[PDB]
Amino acid sequence: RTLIVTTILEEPYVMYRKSDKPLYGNDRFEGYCLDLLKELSNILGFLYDVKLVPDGKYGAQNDKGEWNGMVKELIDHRADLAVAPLTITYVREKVIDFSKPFMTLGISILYRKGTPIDSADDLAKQTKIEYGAVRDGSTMTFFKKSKISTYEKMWAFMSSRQQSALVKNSDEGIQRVLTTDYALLMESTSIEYVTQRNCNLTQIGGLIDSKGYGVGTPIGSPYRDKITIAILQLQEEGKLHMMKEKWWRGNGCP
Amino acid sequence: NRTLIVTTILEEPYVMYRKSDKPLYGNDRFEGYCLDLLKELSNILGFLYDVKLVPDGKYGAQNDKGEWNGMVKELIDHRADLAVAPLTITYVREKVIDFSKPFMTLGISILYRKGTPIDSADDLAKQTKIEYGAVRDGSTMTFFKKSKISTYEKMWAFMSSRQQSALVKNSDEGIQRVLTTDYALLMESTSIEYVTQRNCNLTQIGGLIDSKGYGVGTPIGSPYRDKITIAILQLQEEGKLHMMKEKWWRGNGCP
Ligand SMILES: N[C@@H](Cc1cc(Cl)c([N+](=O)[O-])cc1CCC(=O)O)C(=O)O
Ligand SMILES: N[C@@H](Cc1cc(Cl)c([N+](=O)[O-])cc1CCC(=O)O)C(=O)O
Ligand SMILES: [Cl-]
Repeated sequence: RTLIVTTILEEPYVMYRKSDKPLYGNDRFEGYCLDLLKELSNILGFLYDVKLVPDGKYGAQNDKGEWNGMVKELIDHRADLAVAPLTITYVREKVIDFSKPFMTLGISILYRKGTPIDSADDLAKQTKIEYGAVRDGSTMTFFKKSKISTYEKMWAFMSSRQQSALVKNSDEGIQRVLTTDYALLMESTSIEYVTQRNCNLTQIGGLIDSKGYGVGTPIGSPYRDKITIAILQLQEEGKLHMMKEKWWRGNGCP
Repeated sequence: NRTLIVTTILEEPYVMYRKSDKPLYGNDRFEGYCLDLLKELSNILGFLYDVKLVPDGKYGAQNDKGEWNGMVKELIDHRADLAVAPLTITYVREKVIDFSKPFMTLGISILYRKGTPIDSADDLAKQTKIEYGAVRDGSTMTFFKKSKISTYEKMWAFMSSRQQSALVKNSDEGIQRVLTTDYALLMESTSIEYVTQRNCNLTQIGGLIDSKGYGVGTPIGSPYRDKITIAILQLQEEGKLHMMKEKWWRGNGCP
């Protein structure tokens, strides 16, 4: 009856706690998602064991059909819940049962300060500034699948030259923005996070799409609806808003 | 394939009587954002449907005895297969019906006249000269009624005083009350956008007080809920929902 929770290291949602001594079990971790999981477990009355997804991926398909990451963990019933910044997409929703979103966001642009660039359109209609995304997350998958003129055009640039405009993780993307003439396409809530800790960076433009993070469960899970209900309540009570502010504060930038 | 019964409610610009010089029949009677959404869903999922106005003309709330009414009750009692309307996904409602994921996201905000120094809910809550309220026994009102958040608790107490006279019968009345008197209406943000496109002396004050969505309602256990959620997710990603909103919201301009 103790639930297995699959998740992934991603600041500030899930991080190894800083410690002078070895930590064990759930105490090894901290972050927004750990806080959310505590609230959920209290409300619904379950125990849980947090387990990092072994392959270190969120979840995508390969050339012919097979899934990986936390999405596959759910499909195989190697996990009961996935509590991470896991984007609710229709392709994923076809293979797992997502709760309703605990956070809403969209793709936006991370870039250095001091430029005239103001929108995705600006990037798309030029080639002097490089731009790209982290591989195999919902962000790359968005551009790859898009039939929307500008984003289709952006994908062609991004996917060209054996995908040299893409990066392996957000941290590398961030360093690339800091060091070179490069703009990173990134989920807005992570842009918010980073820009309040590094005053040299800023968001460019608004959100190019709209979507949410949801708790994942296997198709047919009896916990999904209960989790949705708890989330809706936590949102209404202002507790999700408080949780976000707790983890996003950072040092602060103008 | 059995034709689905879709309960809904007249609410501009989601669901409206179409303008015709001759009598209209069946689904052709109505138009609006929700009709377009419904047409997309039926094409994608391959179902036929009959649109039926909710007889009691209510969204869905509980009386003193916990009893539901409105489209919520229609779903619980299996008198409709789907509810396609600007129906707010709340935890209280989600307990008794099965909501699809939201086809539109929004929050409570403030509708008020341009030109005032008022900038937030907090500004309203700490004073008593400017009247403020919500649609009586509506979902926005219910948020305040139930809130344990200090500022919103304070607003509800003010709102609820004088046998709920700061509450208005409906949105239309609230709008006219904003236009005629010194009154601010707590209203769902997507409706504020609609109104301010057409009433150039009015504006939204401050940001969203909360965060929520409108979803398609289905009875608990419905086979259609997850299929619809999947269809909505896809329409959203494809940008079709945004186009649909643009279509119905765009006004003639404020020069
Ligand atoms: N939400 C993504 C996973 C993800 C989450 C976060 Cl929180 C960040 N990030 O902190 O910049 C990055 C990514 C992966 C790049 C992406 O797709 O945005 C998914 O569901 O695949
Ligand atoms: N979303 C509300 C129904 C509703 C929808 C709209 Cl679209 C408007 N409106 O145009 O101002 C009003 C209302 C009811 C007043 C309210 O709850 O604010 C519910 O789910 O009960
Ligand atoms: Cl759902």
